[PDB]
Amino acid sequence: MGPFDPEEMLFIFTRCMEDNLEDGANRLPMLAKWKEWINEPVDSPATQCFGKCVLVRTGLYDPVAQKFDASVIQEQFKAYPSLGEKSKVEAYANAVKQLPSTNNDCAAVFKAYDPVHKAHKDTSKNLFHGNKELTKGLYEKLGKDIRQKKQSYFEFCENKYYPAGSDKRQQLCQIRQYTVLDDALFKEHTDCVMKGIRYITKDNQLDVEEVKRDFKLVNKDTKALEEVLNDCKSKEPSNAKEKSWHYYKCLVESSVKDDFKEAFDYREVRSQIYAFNLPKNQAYSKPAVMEIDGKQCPQ
Ligand SMILES: [Cl-]
Repeated sequence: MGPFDPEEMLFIFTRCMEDNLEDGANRLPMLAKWKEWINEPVDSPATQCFGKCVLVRTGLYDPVAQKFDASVIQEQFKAYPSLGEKSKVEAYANAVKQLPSTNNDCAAVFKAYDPVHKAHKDTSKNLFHGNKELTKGLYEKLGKDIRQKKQSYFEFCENKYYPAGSDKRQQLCQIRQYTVLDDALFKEHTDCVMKGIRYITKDNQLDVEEVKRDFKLVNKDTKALEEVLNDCKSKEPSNAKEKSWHYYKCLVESSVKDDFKEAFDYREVRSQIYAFNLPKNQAYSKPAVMEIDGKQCPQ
């Protein structure tokens, strides 16, 4: 588990908040605290499950082992020497290592970790891209090489593989209209997108639940999707680097293609603001039915 870059941690925090914030009067007060690494109220099931969510996605809590795991702390510090002081990182890792084996329920996981969170707040916040000043500097260093805050993930990938001002830019006319290109460049670009929206994991595996999540958000049933994906999986290519493209092509050409395009389009919109749904769950409405950088597409 790990290391995680700033975008990866932002994804984790915002996803866990989206899934765990209450839907009533407590929503905004809780959001204001959790955003600032204040895991309160400690007695709230919402806070407890939020905390467990973050710990599971980072690998600090291993739900299979039913124990905490400090390995990610060392992986994180190795990747980001500027974000920790060795003695402090070691003290934090030690505190995690010495936590007892803990049941895989929100309350138990949260209660066990909370003392560590508080005793090592700055250490953990700095290391895992929660320090606003440090993270701003890292985003500047990375520039075009990482998806930036408030940037469409699709645009991040497009700009990497089909850069503005290049003879490649024109291909976006076809790409944005769901034309499935066959070349190595497009396969890499599609890997960038599919991994960026988490349809494909870091180890090139399909995450059916993530695709389903996006169907449900556009009010589409997922039974037909699951059947299509099962068929696509039965014909999965053996070369790891082609798996993202394989699933993209399969979905685009399948009997769920229209629902897929609708779901994928809305995911692109939501990828522009990771906190899209946090102040309040936003209602989805199908956009009314092309230009690239102001230039008219010939198709
Ligand atoms: Cl964002």
